[PDB]
Amino acid sequence: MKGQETRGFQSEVKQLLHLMIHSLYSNKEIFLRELISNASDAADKLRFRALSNPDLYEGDGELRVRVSFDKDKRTLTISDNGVGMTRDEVIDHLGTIAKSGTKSFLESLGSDQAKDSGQFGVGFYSAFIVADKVTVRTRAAGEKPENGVFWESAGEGEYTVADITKEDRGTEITLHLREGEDEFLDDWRVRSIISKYSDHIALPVEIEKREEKDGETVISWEKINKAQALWTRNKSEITDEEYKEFYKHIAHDFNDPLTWSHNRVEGKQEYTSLLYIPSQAPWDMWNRDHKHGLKLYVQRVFIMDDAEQFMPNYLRFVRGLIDSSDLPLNVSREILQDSTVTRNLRNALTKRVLQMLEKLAKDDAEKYQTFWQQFGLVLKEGPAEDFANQEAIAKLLRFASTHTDSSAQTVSLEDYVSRMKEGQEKIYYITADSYAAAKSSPHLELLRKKGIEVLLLSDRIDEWMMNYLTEFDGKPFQSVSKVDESLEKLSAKEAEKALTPFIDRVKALLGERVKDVRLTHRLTDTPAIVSTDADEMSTQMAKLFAAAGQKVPEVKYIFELNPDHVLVKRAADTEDEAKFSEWVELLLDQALLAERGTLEDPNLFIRRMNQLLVS
Amino acid sequence: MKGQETRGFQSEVKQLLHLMIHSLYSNKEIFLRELISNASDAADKLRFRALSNPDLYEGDGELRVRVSFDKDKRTLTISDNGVGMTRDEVIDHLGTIAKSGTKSFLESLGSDQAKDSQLIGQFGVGFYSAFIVADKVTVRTRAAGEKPENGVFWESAGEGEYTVADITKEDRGTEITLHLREGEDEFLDDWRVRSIISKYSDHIALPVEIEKREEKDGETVISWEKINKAQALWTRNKSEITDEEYKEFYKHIAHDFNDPLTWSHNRVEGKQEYTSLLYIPSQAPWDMWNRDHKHGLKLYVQRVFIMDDAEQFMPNYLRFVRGLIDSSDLPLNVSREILQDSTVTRNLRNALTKRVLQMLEKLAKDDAEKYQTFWQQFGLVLKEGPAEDFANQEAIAKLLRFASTHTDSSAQTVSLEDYVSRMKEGQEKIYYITADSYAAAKSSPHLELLRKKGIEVLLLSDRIDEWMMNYLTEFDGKPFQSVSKVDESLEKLSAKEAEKALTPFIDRVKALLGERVKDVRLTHRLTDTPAIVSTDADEMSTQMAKLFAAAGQKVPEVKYIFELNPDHVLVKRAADTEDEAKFSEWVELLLDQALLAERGTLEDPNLFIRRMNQLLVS
Ligand SMILES: Nc1ncnc2c1ncn2[C@@H]1O[C@@H](COP(=O)(O)OP(=O)(O)O)[C@@H](O)[C@H]1O
Ligand SMILES: Nc1ncnc2c1ncn2[C@@H]1O[C@@H](COP(=O)(O)OP(=O)(O)O)[C@@H](O)[C@H]1O
Repeated sequence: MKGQETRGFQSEVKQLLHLMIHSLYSNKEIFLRELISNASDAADKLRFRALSNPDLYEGDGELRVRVSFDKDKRTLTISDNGVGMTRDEVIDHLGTIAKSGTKSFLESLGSDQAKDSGQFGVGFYSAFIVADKVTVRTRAAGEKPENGVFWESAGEGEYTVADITKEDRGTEITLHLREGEDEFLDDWRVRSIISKYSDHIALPVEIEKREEKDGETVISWEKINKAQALWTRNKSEITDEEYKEFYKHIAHDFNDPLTWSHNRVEGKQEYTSLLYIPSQAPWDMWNRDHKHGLKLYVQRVFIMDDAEQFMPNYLRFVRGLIDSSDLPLNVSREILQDSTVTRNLRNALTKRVLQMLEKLAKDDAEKYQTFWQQFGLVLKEGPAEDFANQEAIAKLLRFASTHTDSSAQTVSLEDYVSRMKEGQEKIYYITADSYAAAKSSPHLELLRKKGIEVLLLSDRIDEWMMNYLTEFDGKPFQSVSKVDESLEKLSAKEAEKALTPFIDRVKALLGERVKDVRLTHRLTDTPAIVSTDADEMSTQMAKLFAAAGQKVPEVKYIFELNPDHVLVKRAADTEDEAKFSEWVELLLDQALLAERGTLEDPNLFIRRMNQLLVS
Repeated sequence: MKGQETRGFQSEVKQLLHLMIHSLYSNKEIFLRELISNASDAADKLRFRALSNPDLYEGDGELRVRVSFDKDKRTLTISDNGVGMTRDEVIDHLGTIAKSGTKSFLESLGSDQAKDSQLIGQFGVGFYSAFIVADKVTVRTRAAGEKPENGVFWESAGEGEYTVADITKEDRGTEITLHLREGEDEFLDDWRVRSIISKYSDHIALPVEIEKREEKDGETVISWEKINKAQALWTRNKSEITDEEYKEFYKHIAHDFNDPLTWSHNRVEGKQEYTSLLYIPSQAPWDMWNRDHKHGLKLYVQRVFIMDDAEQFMPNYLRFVRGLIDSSDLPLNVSREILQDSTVTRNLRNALTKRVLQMLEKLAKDDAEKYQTFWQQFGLVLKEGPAEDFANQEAIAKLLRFASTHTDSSAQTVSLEDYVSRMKEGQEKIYYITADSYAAAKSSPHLELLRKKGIEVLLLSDRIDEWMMNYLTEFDGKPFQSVSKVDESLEKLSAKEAEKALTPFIDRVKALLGERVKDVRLTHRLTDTPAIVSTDADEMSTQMAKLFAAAGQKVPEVKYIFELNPDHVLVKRAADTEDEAKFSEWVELLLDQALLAERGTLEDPNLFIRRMNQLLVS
C-alpha cells in the first residue's frame, strides 16, 4: 500500500451512481456478463500484443478467467491472467465509470421508455449492483511485478488507488457481496448464468468446484465450455474409425486417410494440431494457387476454412486442421502474413508432417507406396523448396532403378546405398523422357552389365530436382549421360590398338556439328553413342527449356564410337567417300535419336539408312 | 381518372403531419435527397427483377430519373422509369407515411434533445418530406409488367386524406408532381436544384437528368443534362480517343507494358445495355496455361466498379481477351454467384464472344503482320474453340491457321481459305497429317505421293490438333480427310507401263506374320519409301492411340495394314530371296522400318536396328 491516494468527488455523483447502477436492478446478474467480457478483451488484447514482443507471456501460456468464492467473508472473486491495467489505466477507467453507459442513459432520460419501465447497460460499475465493496488488484504485462495497482471503492463518488505488488500478471476483481444477495455464492447459479454467455465469450471461464469425497474436500477448476472437439480428446480415447470418419467429413472426400498425426503443443506457441495424408489426390491438385486443407481454429473457435500459409507447396496435399490459442482471434490471412508467428508455426508443422510420413514408411510401406503413387510428383518439389530438411525429404523420396524390372518405383535411396558394391563411391542416375528410354539407353548397357545400380528418372521435374539434391549420405550424385573420368577406366586391357585415320576423317567430314569425336570402351552392343560433359548445357536441361517453350539452347555434343562392334569397323573400312559419308551419317543420326529422344525427324535418319540399303 | 376514391384517416393526424413534416423545416432541401433516392431504389429494384424475366424492360434500356419544372403553374416534376408501384403498393406506402420517421420521432419525444432548438432537424420523415415545400403532391405511376391501364393516381394535400384512382400511362415508372408553395420559388431554379442534387449524386445509384433549355439557333431547345459526367475512358465514343490513349489504357488495366494488338470498343443500346471495351494482348502472360483462374474482364455496373475479373463473360477458348465491360441494368450488388443464377449472364457472354471473334476476323483482314504475332501467341488456345462453341465453328475455323506442304518453314501461316483457294480442279477433300512434331509431319511416308503430285496437305504437329479435327469436320463444303488413313478416293489416283501380279510374295508375308498385321497389300503410293503401314476401316487411328497413351491409359490395340511399294529396290530385293531365314529377316526389317515412321516414338529403335544389323552382318 505505497503511495496511497483517495480521489473522491462529490455531490449527486454520489447520488447519480445510486441511480444508474440501480437502474440495472431488474437484471443484476448482468454484472457477470460484463466482468467476464472484460476478462476476455483482456486476454485477446494480450494475445495480440504478443504477436509481437514474444516474451509478453512471461512463459505462462494458458489464458483463463477464474471465478472463485468465499462463503465465509462472502466474496465473489473473478480473476484473469489477461493483459491487466497499469496505474493510469486504472484511474482513467475504473476511476470514472462508463462513457457509453452514462451517455445512452442521459439521452434516454425523460422519454416514456425511460420513465415507465431493464433496458440498459452500465459497465464495470455494474458490480456495485450486488457488491458494496469492489476491490481490484492488478498488474499489466511487461511491467515489473511491483508496478501493481490497488483499487477499492464503495461505489460512491470516491475510490482509493495504491501501488501494490503481485508476482502474477492479470486482474483480480474481488466483490464484497451485499446482505441479501447470497444467491451469488451458489457456484451452480453462477455457472448456469455464465453458460448462456460462454458461446459468445472469447475465453476459458473456469468455476471453482468444491466437491467433497474420500473424506477429503477437493477444489477443482471446471471449464464450463468443455468444447465438442474431436481434436481435443487426447490420442488415448479415439477410434481409428473415429479419426477416419473425421478426415472424411472435413475433406468432403470419402476414401480413408492413409495416416494422421494428432498432437498437442504446450510452451512457446500453443496449439493442438491434427493432420491427414489423403489417399487420392483430388481434381484441383495441379491447378491454381488455391491450396485448401488446413482449417485454422482459434481457441476451439472457427476462423477460416483453409490457409495455404501453414503449409509449404511441396506438402499441399496435407489435409486437416490446426487449433491455436495465443493466436489472437480476429486474425486473418493478412495479419498472419505480417506476423512472424506464421513463419514459425508453418515450419513446425512442416516438421510434423514430414515425421508423420517417415513413420508411415516404417510401418506400412504397402500403403505408403499408394501415397507415393498419388503424391510423389509433388514431394519432388521439396528438395528445391526447403533446404532445411533436404535430408528427411530425400529419404521419403522413391525411384525406379535398374535392379527392378517394373515401371513402378519402389527404390529407397537407402535401398540404393545398402546394395552398393565395395568401392562404389557415386550414385548414378539417367534422365529420360520416359521409363522406356531410361531402362533402354546406350549409357546403360555397361553399368547394367557389371550389375551396378542406376537410377531411372522419367519425370520432367527430376531434371530439376537433381540440380539441388546433390549428395545423399556422403555419396554424391552423378549421371550416366555424362561420361566421367571415374568410370572412364572401369577391367579392360590385354591388347590395345589405334584407329585414328577415319576418326580424323569423321572429324573433318562433320566439322563443328559435333564438338569432338572419340572411341570409348562403353562396350555395349550399341555402335555409336553421343554425349556432352565439360559443364555444358546438358541434354535434358535443353529439353527442359524446350518444355517451358524457350529457344532450345545449342547442345555441344561429343560423338563416341565403339571399336569392337561390326558396324563401327565396317563403316570404318569403306573407302568410298559417298558411301562412307552415308555410313558415319547413319551412325550419328542413330545415336541422336537415342539421346534427343523425340527425334525431330525419325524419317531423316531412316532415309539415310534407306539409301545405305538401296544403293 | 376511373374508379376515383378519397380515403382519409383523421384526427390530430391532420395535425401530426403539420408536425413532423414541419420538423424538417430547417433543411427543406432534403425532400430532393429523399425523392431522388426513392427513384434509385426503383431502378435497381427493377434491374434486379430483370436478372430474371427478361422482358421486364419492355425494351427500353436506359434507366434515369428526370427533374423538370414549370415556372408557369409552378410545378417541380421528378420522374423515373424505375419499377414503379401497383395500386396496393401505393395505398400502403404513399397511403400511410414513414415507419422509421414516426418511430425515431416517438422514442425521441420528451427528451432534452427533442425539446430545444433546431434539433428538430433530427427526425427523418420520408416521402412525405415533399409536403414541406409542396401543398399538393400528385403521383402518377405504373409498375413493370402490369398492363398500361393498371396505372395509379395519388393526389394529396398532405393532411390526413389522399385520393387514389386507376389511370393509364403507356410508359413505365413513377411521376411525382409537386405543386410548390407560395414563397418557395427557390425550387424552380434549375441551377439551385442541380447544385443541391450534385452533393448526393456521388452516393446515388442512378442517372439524375435535369431539364436544361436554351433559346439557341433562333429556337428554344430542351436538352436533358446528366448531373455527373463520369471520368470514363470507355465513355467518350470512338470519335474522341487516341490510338495511344487506348494503348496506354490497356497497359494500365493489364499490368502489362507491351501494346495491344487490337481492340474493340462499342456501345449497345436496346435489350441489355452496356459499353464494352476489349483488348487482344501481344504476349500471353505466365498464368496462361495453368489455373482455375481466368482474369481479364473487369465488370463495371453503372460506371461503377464491381469486381476485378469474371470468367463468365468469356469462354475458355478466348481467355486471353483482356479489357472491361460496363453494364447498366445489371443490378449493382451483383456478384459471380448471382450472375451464375441469372440468364443475362448466358446472353451477355455469348454477345461478347461474337464481338471478340469479329475483332479478330478484322485483325486478319487489316494487318496480317500483327495477326501472325497473335496466332504465334494464342493459337494453341483458339484451337480449343472448335470443340467448345459449335455455334461459331465457322467464324472460328477461318481464324485458324496451319502449316502445310506448300511451305517449308516451321512457322504456320496457311488460312483454310488459302487452302481451298489453291485447291486443284476436281480435288474434293482437305487432307492433313497428324504427327508428334513438324519434322515427322513434313517428312512422313504418307506424304510423298501427294507432295509429288503437288497436292496441298496440312501439317498438324500440336497434340490438341488430334483433338480438334474430330469436331472440325468440314470447311466450306469440303470435308476433312487424313493422309494417315488410306482411302478409296486416293486409292486409284500415274505413269503405269509394264504390269503384272505378285502373289507368292504377298501371301508368304501374310502367312509369316499372321495376326500381327491385319492385312498386307501393294500400293501405288510410289516414292523413295519401300514399306509403309496404315489403318482405316473406322478403327482406332494411330494418334488417337497416342492420345490414350498421353492421358496415360492402356494404349489401345492398333489394327495395322502393311503396305509395300512394288517399284522400289528393297521391296523387290527382299521379295525375291528364297532363303526362309534371310527373307524373314528382310520382311521384318521392312515392317519395323514402317512402324518407327508411324508410331513415331518407336518403343525400341534398337530392335529395328538390331534386325537390320543381322541383315548386314550375316
Ligand atoms: N479485467 C480487466 N483487465 C484490463 N482492463 C479492464 C479490465 N476490466 C475493465 N478494464 C478496462 O476498463 C474498461 C474501460 O473503462 P470505462 O470506459 O470507464 O468503462 P468500464 O470501466 O465500465 O468498462 C475497459 O475498456 C478496459 O480497458
Ligand atoms: N418512386 C418510387 N417507386 C416505387 N416505390 C416508391 C417510390 N417512392 C416511394 N416508394 C415506396 O414507398 C416507400 C415505403 O413507404 P413508407 O414505408 O411509408 O415510407 P416512405 O413512403 O416515406 O418512403 C418505399 O419503400 C417504396 O417501396
